[PDB]
Amino acid sequence: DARTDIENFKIGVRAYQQNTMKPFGTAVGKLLRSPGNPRGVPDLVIERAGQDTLGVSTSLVKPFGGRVIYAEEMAGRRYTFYAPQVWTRQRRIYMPSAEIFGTHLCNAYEVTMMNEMVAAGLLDVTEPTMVPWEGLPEAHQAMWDNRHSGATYVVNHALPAMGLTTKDELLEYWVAAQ
Amino acid sequence: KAFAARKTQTQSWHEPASIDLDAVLEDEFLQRILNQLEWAGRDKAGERALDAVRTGWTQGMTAGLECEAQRFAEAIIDPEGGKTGIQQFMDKQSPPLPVRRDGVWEDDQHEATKTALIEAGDLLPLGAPFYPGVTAIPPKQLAFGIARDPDTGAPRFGPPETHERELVVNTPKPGANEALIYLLSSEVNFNDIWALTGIPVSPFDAHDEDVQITGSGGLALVAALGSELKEEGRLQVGDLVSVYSGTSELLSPLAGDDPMYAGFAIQGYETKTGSHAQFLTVQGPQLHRPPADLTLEQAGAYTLNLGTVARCLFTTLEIQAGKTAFVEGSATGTGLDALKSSVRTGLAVTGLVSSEDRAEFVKSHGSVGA
Amino acid sequence: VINVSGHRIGTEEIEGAILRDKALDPNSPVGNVIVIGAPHSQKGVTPIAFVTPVEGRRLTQDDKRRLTDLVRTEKGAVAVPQDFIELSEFPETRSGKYMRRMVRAVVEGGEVLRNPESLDELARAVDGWKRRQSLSDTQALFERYRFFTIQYNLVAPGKRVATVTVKNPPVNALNERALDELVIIAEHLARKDDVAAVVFTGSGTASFVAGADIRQMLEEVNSVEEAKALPDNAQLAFRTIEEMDKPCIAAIQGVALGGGMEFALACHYRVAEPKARFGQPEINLRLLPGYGGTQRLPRLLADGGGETGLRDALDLILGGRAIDADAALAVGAVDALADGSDNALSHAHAMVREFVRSGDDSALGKAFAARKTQTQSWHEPASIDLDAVLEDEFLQRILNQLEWAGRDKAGERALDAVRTGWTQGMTAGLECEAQRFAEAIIDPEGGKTGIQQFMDKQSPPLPVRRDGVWEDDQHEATKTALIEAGDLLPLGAPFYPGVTAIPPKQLAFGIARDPDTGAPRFGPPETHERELVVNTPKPGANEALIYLLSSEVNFNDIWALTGIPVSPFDAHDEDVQITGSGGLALVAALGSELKEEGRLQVGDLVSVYSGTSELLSPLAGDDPMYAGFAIQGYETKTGSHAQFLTVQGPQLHRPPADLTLEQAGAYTLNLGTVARCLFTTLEIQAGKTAFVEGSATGTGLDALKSSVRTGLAVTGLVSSEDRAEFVKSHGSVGAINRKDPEIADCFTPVPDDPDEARQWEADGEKLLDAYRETNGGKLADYVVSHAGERAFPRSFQLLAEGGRLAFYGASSGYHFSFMGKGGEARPDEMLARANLRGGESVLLYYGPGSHELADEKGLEMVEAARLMKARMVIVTTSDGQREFLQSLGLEDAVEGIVSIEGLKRRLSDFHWPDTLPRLPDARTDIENFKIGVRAYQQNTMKPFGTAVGKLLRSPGNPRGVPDLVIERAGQDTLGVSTSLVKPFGGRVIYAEEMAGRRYTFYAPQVWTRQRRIYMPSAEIFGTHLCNAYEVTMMNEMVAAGLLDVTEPTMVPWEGLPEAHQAMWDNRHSGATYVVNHALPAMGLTTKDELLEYWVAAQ
Ligand SMILES: NC(=O)c1ccc[n+]([C@@H]2O[C@H](COP(=O)([O-])OP(=O)(O)OC[C@H]3O[C@@H](n4cnc5c(N)ncnc54)[C@H](OP(=O)(O)O)[C@@H]3O)[C@@H](O)[C@H]2O)c1
Ligand SMILES: NC(=O)c1ccc[n+]([C@@H]2O[C@H](COP(=O)([O-])OP(=O)(O)OC[C@H]3O[C@@H](n4cnc5c(N)ncnc54)[C@H](OP(=O)(O)O)[C@@H]3O)[C@@H](O)[C@H]2O)c1
Repeated sequence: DARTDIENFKIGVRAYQQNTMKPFGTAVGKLLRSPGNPRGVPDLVIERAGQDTLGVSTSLVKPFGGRVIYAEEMAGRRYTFYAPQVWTRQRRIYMPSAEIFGTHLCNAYEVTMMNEMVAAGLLDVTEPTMVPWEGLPEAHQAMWDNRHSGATYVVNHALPAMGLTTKDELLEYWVAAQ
Repeated sequence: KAFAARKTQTQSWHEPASIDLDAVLEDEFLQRILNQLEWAGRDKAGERALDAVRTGWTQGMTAGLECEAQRFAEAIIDPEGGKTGIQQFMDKQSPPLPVRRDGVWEDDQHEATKTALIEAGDLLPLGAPFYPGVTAIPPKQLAFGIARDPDTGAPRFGPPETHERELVVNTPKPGANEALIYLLSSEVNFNDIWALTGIPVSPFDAHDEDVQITGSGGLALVAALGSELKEEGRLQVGDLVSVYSGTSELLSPLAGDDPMYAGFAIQGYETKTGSHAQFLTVQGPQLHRPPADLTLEQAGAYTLNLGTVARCLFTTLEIQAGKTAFVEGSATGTGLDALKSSVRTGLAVTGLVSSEDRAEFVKSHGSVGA
Repeated sequence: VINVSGHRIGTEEIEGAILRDKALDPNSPVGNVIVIGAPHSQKGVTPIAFVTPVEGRRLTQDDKRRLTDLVRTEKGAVAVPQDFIELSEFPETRSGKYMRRMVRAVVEGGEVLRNPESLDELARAVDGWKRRQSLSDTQALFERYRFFTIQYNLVAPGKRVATVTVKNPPVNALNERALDELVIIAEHLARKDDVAAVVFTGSGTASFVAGADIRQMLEEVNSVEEAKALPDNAQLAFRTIEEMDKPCIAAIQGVALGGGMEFALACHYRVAEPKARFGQPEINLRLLPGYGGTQRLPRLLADGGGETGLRDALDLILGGRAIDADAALAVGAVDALADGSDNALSHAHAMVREFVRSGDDSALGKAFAARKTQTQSWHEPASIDLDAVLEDEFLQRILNQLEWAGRDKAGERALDAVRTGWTQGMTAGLECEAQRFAEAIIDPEGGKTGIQQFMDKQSPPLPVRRDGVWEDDQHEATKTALIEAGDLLPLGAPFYPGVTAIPPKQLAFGIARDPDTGAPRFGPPETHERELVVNTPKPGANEALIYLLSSEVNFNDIWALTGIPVSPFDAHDEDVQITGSGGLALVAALGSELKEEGRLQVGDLVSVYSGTSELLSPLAGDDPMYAGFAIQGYETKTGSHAQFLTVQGPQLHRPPADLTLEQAGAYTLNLGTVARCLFTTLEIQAGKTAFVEGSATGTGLDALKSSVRTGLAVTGLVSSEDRAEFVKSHGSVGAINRKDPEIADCFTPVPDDPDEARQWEADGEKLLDAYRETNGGKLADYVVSHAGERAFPRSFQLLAEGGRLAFYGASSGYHFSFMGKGGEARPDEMLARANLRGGESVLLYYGPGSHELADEKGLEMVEAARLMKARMVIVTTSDGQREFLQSLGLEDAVEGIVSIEGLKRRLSDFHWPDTLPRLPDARTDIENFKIGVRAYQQNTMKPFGTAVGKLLRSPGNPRGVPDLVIERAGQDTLGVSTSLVKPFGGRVIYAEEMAGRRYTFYAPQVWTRQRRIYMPSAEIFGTHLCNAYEVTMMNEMVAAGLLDVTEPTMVPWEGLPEAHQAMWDNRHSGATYVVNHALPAMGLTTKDELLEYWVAAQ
C-alpha cells in the first residue's frame, strides 16, 4: 500500500509497466500500426473468462472510452485490475450481465448543465459546513479520519457574514465592517 | 556589434578572472547547497565541479576546460559517480535536488514575513475587502499547501493538521486566456488531501516549483482578464463567479469531442497552484455564473463533487427513473450528492454508511433504506 | 390600513393578492399570509409580508418574485411588499384565530399572552430584517440612479475616488433621462470636496456608450423645444465634466460611438480597451454631432496632428465610419490602451492612485493641467485654415457621396457647426452645433428620414475610409511598385518559414466597396471577383499566420462574392471582403498561446479547416458549432483566397501523408460537411438505401462515395446522362437525370391550392417509379439534399416509410415545401423519438385550425407532455379555447396559455400566417426580399416569441425559448415553429396524419441552426459543416481508406473567377476546383519536396 510502504509500491508499478505493459504493448503496437492508428493502440479488447488478464487489457486499451468486453461465463471466478487505469482514463468494461464504467470529474459544459439543473430545482446544493481560514488543516484531517462534522466543508477566505446572496451585499458589508 | 563583442569576451575568458571565487562561495545559500549535496551523495560531484570552475577561474578557460573534461570522464566511470547517479535517475530513485534561492520557506520566519509585507502594501491581510478595478493587486499573498524542505529539498508531505501550512507565495499573473481571481471561499475536496499527503503520487512530479498550493473550486471575484478573455466578452472584471477546477488544451481540435480528453488536469491537485489561496489564475471556462438564488456559502461549495456526480449519473451511467441505485458514502460528500441526485431523478436509492446516525440521515433524504 | 408614502392601502388588499397564488397554483407553497406596515427610513411605512408555508414546503426566491408580481398585477406597484418573511407559524389563539395585533406590535416594537411560543420566531425575523434595512440606508458605497451607479472608494484618508458606470442595457445609449441624471452626477461630484477624481465607464463588455437613443429622437421629438433639450442637456453634462476641478478619466471598455465618443472627449484623459471602436455616425442618420463632436474632436485631433489632425476629424464626422483602437490612439483620440491583462478601469484607478500620491507630478495631474490649458484655447479662434483643408481630394469624395446618399444637407449643417466654432470659438460652435442638431432631428428630410431608413435597414452605404480605396486603374501599377520594393512577394513566390521575411502587403481575390459610393461591388465572379492588394495579417495569441500554397474553391465563396442572399459586409466594418474556406499552407508565425500548446510549429505543412468558434467558451465541450460559430471567408472578413491568412489553432491540421499536395487542401469543407451529414446527423447504416442530390459534383459526389463505402444502396440525382454514367462508375445502384423530359417538369415546389398540391404529388409518380425500379422495390432510407426550393419536395417524396432526410443548403431558394407522408403516431411515442427530457420547455398548439373548443388530440398531447414532466405553454386560436382549458385543472402542467385572437387584439400589426409567406427571389429582387423577411420577424416572430417567452421564462430558461414544439398537422405553421424553437438541436414533432397536406418552412432556419423535425413516417434533420474534432475523424478515415478524396481540378490563380463562375452555371470541368497559389508542380507529396522544387526553379 502506498501509505505504509510507498518506495516499494512505486517499484512494483514500474516493474509492471516495464516488464509487462511496455514489451506487450510494443509487440501489439507493431502489428496494429496503420495510417489510421500510428501508435497501434487497441480501441477494444476481447477479454476471456478463463484467465485474469483484465489489468493488462484495461491498461493497454486506448484511454478515454477504451472498451474491454467479456462474452463467456464468468461465474465462480475472480478478476482484477488497477483502479486508476479505468476511472481516470474513463474506460468501460462490458460483461454478459454486468458493466463497469469508469468516470472522472466533468468538463466545463457539463458544469453549465449542472448549474442549469440547480437553477431549475432538479439538483440541490448541499449547504456546506463553513470553516475559517485557519480551520482548513483540521477540515482536511477530519475528512481523512472520517470524522466529518457535516456533509461537506468550505473554507471562508473573505466572506464578512453568512447568508449573503449578492455581490453588492458582499461589497456593502465590507465597507460597513471597516 | 554582438559578434564583435563576444569575440573580445571569449578571449578574456582565457585569462584569469578578476572576481574572487572564494568569497562568493561563502554565501549562506551556496553553503546550504553543499551540505545538501553531502546529504544526497553528490558531494564528490560537487568537488569535481568546483575544481574545474576554480581551475579555469585562475588558469584561464583553456586550463579549466582541460580540467573539466578529465573530471567529467572520471565521474562517469566512477562507481560512486555516474554509474550510481545515472542508474538512480533511470530507476526513479534519485534524491531530490535543493530548492532555488526564491524557494526557501522556513516556519520560524513566516509570521514575521507576513506582518512585514502587510506593513507595506505588498500583501493584503486575509479576509481583506477587494474592490475589482479599484484595489491594487498585491504582489504577495497567503495560501495553504506544502513546500520543499529548505535543507534537503524533499516535499514536506504529511498529515494535513500538522503539515498543511500557511505560506507566503506570489500572486499569479494571468495569461492571454486566463483570469486572475480573488477568492472569497474554496471547496474542501478530498483530492486536496491526496496531494498534501503525497499519496500515492507526488504533486511535485508534475511541475518544477518549490511549493504546492491545493484547492479545486470556490467562490471568487474576477480581478483581471487576459487579452483573449476580454475579446470573448463573456466574463468581466468584478463578476462574482464560482470556480470549475478542470483545465484542458482549449486550442486542441479534440475539444469538440470532450475537453476531458484534451490534455486535462485538475487544478490544485495536478497543477502547481490552487484555490486555497487569496488569488488564483484560471482558464476562462473555469469561471461560471452561480445560480442566483444560492447563498454565497453555497455558490463556491459544490462544483467538484456535484459536477462529478452529474457526469457519473447522467453521462456515464445514464440512470433511468424508477430503477434501483446503491451509493457508497451516501452520508457525506459525493455519495450524498449522488444519493440526493438519484432520488430526485426518480430512483429507489439505497445508501451505505458507517454509523446509525448516518443511516437516519440518508433516510431523511428520501432513501428506501440504509 | 397602512400609509405607504401618502398612499392609503389596506393590508387585506395586499394579503388577498398574495393568497391568489393558491387559487392559481394548486401546488403553491403559500399557506397563510399577514401583511404589516414596518417603519421605513423614507417611505414612512412599507409593507412586509409574513407568510407561513404549506407543510413540507419552502418559500423559494422564485416564489417571492412571483408573489411580488402578483400584488403588482392585482392592486398596484405601490402595494408591493418590500420583502417576504417566511415563518414556521403565526400567533394562533385558543381557537386558531391569528392575532394580527401581536404581529403588528412586534414589528412596530410596541407593547404586545393568550397563545404559544411562535412569538419568539417573529422577533428573530423582525430583528434580522430591521438590521438589513439599517445597512441598506447607511451604506455609502453605492449611489444608484436609474441609468447610472456611483461607486465610492477611499484612496487617501480624506480623498474618495468615484466610479460612474453607465447602464442602459442593450448598448448603454444615452436617452434624455440618462442625460438628466448625468448632469446631476457631474454637478454633484464636482461640488464634493470629498471626491478627488472621477472615473467614467460603461457596464458590460460590448459598449462604453454607442450613441444617443435613436428611436427617441424619432418618436418623442416632434418640436424644436423637445429637440433642443437633448444637446442642451448633453452638452451641459459634458461641459461640467470638462470644466470640473478634478481629473475625470474615461475608461472605455467597449465602443464609444456618437454621443459616447462625445462623452469620452469631454473627459480629461482617455484609456481604452484594444477592442473598443470609435466614430461619429450621426451623419448616417442625416444628423450631425450635437453633443460637442464638431468642437472637441477637430480641436483635439488638430492640437495633436496639426493640419492633418483637422483633416482626420473631418473624415470621422463627414464619413461617419468607425475606427479601431490603434487608429484612435494614433490620431490622438485616446491617450492610452490597456494591453495584456491590464484593463481600462483598473488602469484608470491606478492613475488616480498615482495622482493622490504625487499630485501634479503624476501622469494624470499633468494630463489634467494640460487639458485645462487645452480647453481654454478651444474657446479662441483656431489657427488652422479650415477652407484649405476641405480642399483635400478625399474630403471632396465624401461630400460628393453625401449628395449621392441624401446626406449633403446634413454635411452642410455639420460643417456649419465646425466652421462656426473654428472661427468664433468653441462656445459659438457649441451653440450653433446644438441648434443645427435640433433642426436636423425634426427636419422631415433629415432625422425623420435618416432614422427611419436606418431602423428599417434601408440606409445607403457610408463612404469608405481613407485607407479603403481600391481603384482598378491603380492595381497593377501598385502591385509592381510594391514587389520591386521588399513589401509584396510575387504570387507563387517561395516562402521558407522562419527565414523569409513576412511582407506587409499581399495579393488576394475578393470584393471591395466602391470608392465613390461605398456600395460593395457585388457581381458575377468572372466579372466582379477581382485581385486586390491588401494587408498581410498579424496573428493573435491563439492564432497562426499561414502562407497559402493552394485554396479550396467552394460554393459559399460565390454566395459571398455575389452578396446573395446576405452581404458579407454586414458582419464586419472593413472596406474589403476576401473569401476562401480551406486550403493547404505553411505555418509562418504562431501566437504566444499556440507556442505554449506545442502542437503546431513554424514551418509545418497543414491543411486548413474553415470553422471558427469561441474556443474559450464553456459550451465548447458540447459542440464548437454551437459556441459562436462562423465560417471563415464567407462569414468573416478574410479568407484563404490570398497569399497570407490568420486562423485559429484548431483550423490547422496535419494532412494524411499518403495524400498529394493537390488533394491535401482540397476537401475539408466539403467532405467534412458530408461527414457530419452522414455519420453524425443521419447516422447512416449499411444495407439501407440512400438518395443523394448533385451526386456528380462537389458535396454530392463526396456523399455518394462515402455512402457507397459504408455499404448503402446509393442512387444519385443527376442532370446529364454523362454524369449519370460518371456516378454509376462510383459503385452506385443507379442514377436519375432530373433534366430528362419524362420527369423534368415535376421538380418544382408545392403549390398553395391544396388541390393542386395533391395533384403535384401525383405528378411525381413517374419519379418514384424510376427510383424503385433501381432499388428492388424500395424507397430511400436516407436522403441528402442541398439543391433547395426546386428539388427538396421531390427529394422528400422519395423518402421511404421511416426514412430520414438531411440537408445543408438550398441553392434554388429557401422557400421549402413538402407533402406530408402517410402515418400517425402517439404523442407519447413522438416525444420519445425527440428525446423529450423532464424540465425542457414545450410549445403546443391547441385548436390548430378551428374555433371549436373541443380538440381531443390537443388534450392527449397535453397529457403526453405532462406525464413527461414538461414545462408547457399552450397556444390556442381563440379566447374561448383558452378559457375552455382553464377549467381542466392543468395548472400543474402548463405555465400559461395565450390565444392568437388575444395577441391580434393587443397588437394592431400582428400577423399569423396560414403558411410561410412567399418572398421575391433575392436574385431577382434583393431589396424587397430583405423587406419581406423583416416583416415576418417584426409582425410575426418577435411578437409571438415575446408573448411565449414571458410565459416560459424560468431560471432554467431565462429567455423563455422552447426546447421543443408539438406542431399540429391541420395547420401550416412550421415556418414559425422552426423559427421559434431554440437553435442548435431544437425540435418540432408532428403526431397526426400529415398525408395530402403541404408544410412550409424557411430553409436556413433548419440547416444553419441544425434543428430537427420528427414526423410519424419521416424525419428532416438540418446539418451544417462540422467541428474541428470531426475533421480529425475525417482525415483519420481518409488515411485508413474508409474515405476517399476526389482529385481536385487545379486551376491557376488567374482562373479562380472563372472557376467560381463555372460552379455557378453548373458548367463544371470536373468534380471540385482548387486554386493553386505556390505549388510549383503537380504530384508532390512532402514538404521537403515542395521546398526543393522551389529552389530548383529559382
Ligand atoms: N475522479 C474524480 O474526479 C473524483 C471526484 C471527487 C471525488 N473523488 C474521490 O472519491 C472519493 C470520495 O471523495 P468525497 O468527496 O466523497 O470524500 P468524503 O466526503 O470524505 O466521503 C468519503 C466517504 O467514503 C466512505 N468510506 C470510507 N471508507 C469506506 C469504505 N472502506 N467502504 C465504504 N465507504 C467508505 C465514507 O462513508 P461511511 O463511513 O459512512 O461508509 C465517507 O463518507 C475520494 O477518494 C475522492 O478522491 C474523485
Ligand atoms: N451547410 C454547409 O455547410 C454547406 C457546405 C457545403 C456546401 N453547401 C451548399 O450545398 C450546395 C452544394 O455545394 P457544392 O460544393 O456541392 O456545389 P456544386 O459542386 O456546384 O454542386 C451542386 C450540385 O447541385 C446540383 N443542382 C443544381 N441545381 C439543382 C436542382 N434544381 N435540383 C437538383 N440538383 C441541382 C447540381 O447537380 P446536377 O445539376 O447534375 O443534378 C450540382 O452539381 C450549395 O448550395 C452549397 O452552398 C452547404
